Amino acid sequence: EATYNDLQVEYGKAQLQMKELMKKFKEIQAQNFSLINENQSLKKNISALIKTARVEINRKDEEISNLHL
Amino acid sequence: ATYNDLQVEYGKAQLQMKELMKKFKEIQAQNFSLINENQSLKKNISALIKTARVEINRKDEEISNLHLEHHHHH
Repeated sequence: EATYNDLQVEYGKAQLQMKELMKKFKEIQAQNFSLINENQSLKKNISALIKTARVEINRKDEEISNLHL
Repeated sequence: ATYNDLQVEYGKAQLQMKELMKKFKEIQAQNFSLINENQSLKKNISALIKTARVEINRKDEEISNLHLEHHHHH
């Protein structure tokens, strides 16, 4: 049978564990937020790069063909 | 606080910590997927920049050569 003081002791231990666990949760939530932002910007970066690259290669191929013609 | 009130608060703290641990593992799995996906996107971008540069540079030199060939014959 848990005593009144034992419940007070365990409650304090639980708050210390809870504070420690809440710190780790906010940390991994912070990491989640930056990882998602990095994910979305990398997709926007690789998309603009593909468009920039194909546009410039086409334009260069048009010069080469006209010069040959 | 009464003895039963203490049992309740203690039990409630335990249950909040279990709920918190569950959400932690959920988010951790998300971050593992995002780290994996971001690393590959960064390798894609490096590969694509390299190959586009090779193409553009090669195109620039063919354009240069064709202009110099023309002038040399005019």
